[PDB]
Amino acid sequence: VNSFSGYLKLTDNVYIKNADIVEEAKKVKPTVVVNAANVYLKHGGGVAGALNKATNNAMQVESDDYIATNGPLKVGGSCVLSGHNLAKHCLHVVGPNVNKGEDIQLLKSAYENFNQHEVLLAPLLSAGIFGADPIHSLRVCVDTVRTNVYLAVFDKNLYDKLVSSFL
Ligand SMILES: O[C@@H]1CC[C@H](Nc2ncnc3[nH]ccc23)C1
Repeated sequence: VNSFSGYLKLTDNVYIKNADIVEEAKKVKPTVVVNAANVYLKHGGGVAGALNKATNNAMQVESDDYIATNGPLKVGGSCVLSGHNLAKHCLHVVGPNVNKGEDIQLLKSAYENFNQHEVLLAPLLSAGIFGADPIHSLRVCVDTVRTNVYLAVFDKNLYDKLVSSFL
């Protein structure tokens, strides 16, 4: 039993809700919140900008130190950093950005990072400003993630489309 509430169950291990991931993280305090990161951990907009804003820019400060030490992430890769006031940990995962021409097949690799964590609160990778089809992202999530994932979808209209079209 965990504290996630109001989710629709899609599969044995994947759950979905119309929610603001920032507000969901603030209420649940999950062990892991996933950020829709880029390779530079520049959290300017989309989910990343919203998560970072909710940390009063502490996520960005920590991220800049991480990059200065380690260099950029790989597309499809991840790193674990602090969850600040939102979660114990933040798993920064880099899905491909279609608006940069990145290969969509890397979306499966990106979701594989979730399997290193037993339970996660997450957005749909490569959705929103990353330019992928959220319906495809949900399919890859379901077919790749084996651990327990709670997906927060900000837009009510998209949420309804994802549920109604789910196979
Ligand atoms: O990137 C586009 C634009 C926003 C959508 N993604 C999100 N999904 C869950 N919670 C969120 N809070 C803020 C954004 C957000 C998709």
